[PDB]
Amino acid sequence: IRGCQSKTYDGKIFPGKGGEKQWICKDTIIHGDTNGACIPPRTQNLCVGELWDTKELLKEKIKNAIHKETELLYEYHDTGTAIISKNDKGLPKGFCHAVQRSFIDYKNMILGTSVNIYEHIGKLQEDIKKIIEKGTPQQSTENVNAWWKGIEREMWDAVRCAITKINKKNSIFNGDECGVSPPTGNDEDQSVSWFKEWGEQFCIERLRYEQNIREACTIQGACKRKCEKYKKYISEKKQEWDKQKTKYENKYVGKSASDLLKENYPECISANFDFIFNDNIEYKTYYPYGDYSSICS
Repeated sequence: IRGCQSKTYDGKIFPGKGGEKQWICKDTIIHGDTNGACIPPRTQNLCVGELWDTKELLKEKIKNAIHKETELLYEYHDTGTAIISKNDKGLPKGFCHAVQRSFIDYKNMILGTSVNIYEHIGKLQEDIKKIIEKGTPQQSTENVNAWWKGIEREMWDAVRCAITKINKKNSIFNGDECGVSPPTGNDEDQSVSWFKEWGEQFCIERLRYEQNIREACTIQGACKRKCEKYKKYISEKKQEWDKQKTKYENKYVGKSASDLLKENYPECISANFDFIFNDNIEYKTYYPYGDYSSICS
C-alpha cells in the first residue's frame, strides 16, 4: 500500500473497521533541537509523492504531495470521520486547520527540521538537503531555508488550488477560505503546531463526553458508565498533556499552556486544564470523574 490513500489516523472512513492512529510520545526528547513532544496521528498519515536527481524536479514531487494531502483532508473532514471534524446536536469543520497543520509538517520535512520519523520520510530530509547543493551556489547551511522561502507561495497554492477543485461539487471556494497565505506566528514552530493540534482534539472529545453524560442523565447506572469512560480518557491523556505541556513552558520562557489552547479553540474555553489533570491524590477521591463530577452526581 503506497501512493497517498484515504486517511486512517482517526480510524477508517465510513464504513471502515478502524485501524486508528494515536499520538506517539517518544520520551527520547530532552534537547532544543527536537520537533515535538508527541507526534500527531495526522503527521503519521501524511500523504507522500514517493519519498521512498535534481532541484527543479524535487519541487514538483512535493507541490503535488501537498495537493494530494489537501484532497484527502477534504475527504476525511467532509464525511466527518476525523475526530475534530465532528459536530453536535462553508468548508467542513476543522478542515482548514488540519489542512494547515499538514502544510507545516511538509515545510519542516523539506527543511529537515522535523521530528526524525518513519525513516523513509525522515530519510528524505537527506535527499532534500543534499540535492540543493547541486542546485545552487555558495560553497551554505541556511541554503535550503532560502530556497524553500522562495517557493512557499507556490507550495501554498498547492493548497489554495485544491480547495478550488471542490467549489461546485457540493462557488464560494475561491481558495482563500483557509487563509490567502500559509500559517505563521506560533505555528512557525512544529512543536506548537502539534501541541495546538493535541488541544483542539482533546477539548472536542471532552465536549463529546459531556454531550453524552448530559444527554444521558435526565446516583448510578449508565450515568456512571459514561462517567467511567471519561475518567478513562483523562487517564490515558494525562501522560500526553504533561509531556507536551512541560516542553512548551520551558522552551518559551514564561507563557502558559492553557492560554495557547484556549486562545485558539472555542471548545477549550469550557475546559480548565490544570484542574482536569490535577496532581493531588485526594482529587481522585473528591472528584472521581473530575470537572464532570457535577454532571456525574
